[PDB]
Amino acid sequence: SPFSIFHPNIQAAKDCNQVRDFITKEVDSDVNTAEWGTFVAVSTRFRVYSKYLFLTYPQCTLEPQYALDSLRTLLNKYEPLYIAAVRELHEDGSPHLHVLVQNKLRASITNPNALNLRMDT
DNA sequence: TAATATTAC
Ligand SMILES: [Mn+2]
Repeated sequence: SPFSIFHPNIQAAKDCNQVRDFITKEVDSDVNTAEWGTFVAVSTRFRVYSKYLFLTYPQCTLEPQYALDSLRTLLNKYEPLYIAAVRELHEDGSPHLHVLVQNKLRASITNPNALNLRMDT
């Protein structure tokens, strides 16, 4: 529906490598992927406190590139280093997004709606 | 976890 607000599941990513593999798992992920930055080689009430975020926007028609661009700005204070946003389909064929964000600084997310996004149509 | 939802290492 027009001008829907999209709320993500926000998690601190436990293993960025596994998350990136997981969100690029589909054979056609290449044309459904937006990327920015350089991948960080990581060394091994609501609150998330991490440099590494794994976001899932269910039932979400946002273009990966525009989700990425807007998350870069919403997370700007934490100095994003790498973002990958990928569209996949639910079983019923409707789209959703997954995003991996790697920041320089640890983000303290206490508002669960902080990464909500509205689509411009 | 909240708070979208069946998608989420
Ligand atoms: Mn998926």
